[PDB]
Amino acid sequence: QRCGSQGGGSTCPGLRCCSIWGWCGDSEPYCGRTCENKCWSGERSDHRCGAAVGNPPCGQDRCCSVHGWCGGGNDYCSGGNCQYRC
Repeated sequence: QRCGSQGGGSTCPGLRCCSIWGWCGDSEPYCGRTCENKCWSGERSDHRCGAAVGNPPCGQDRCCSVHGWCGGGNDYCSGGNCQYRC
């Protein structure tokens, strides 16, 4: 859906990346070089995520677990184990 500067200012459902064209998605054109907000380059240096730290993004192929950390794999990215960017 629409987001960011071109899209009306919304944040994406599931905290996905917003591209510079104002659309949400989860691959390179949204999250990498042409990303506007909630980008892969925006993961905290402490790897924390979730509402206590303001729902920051996780990096490439990393998801935010229900425990509150970004990581790769089933532990972080699978159904029940993952809160956002799954």
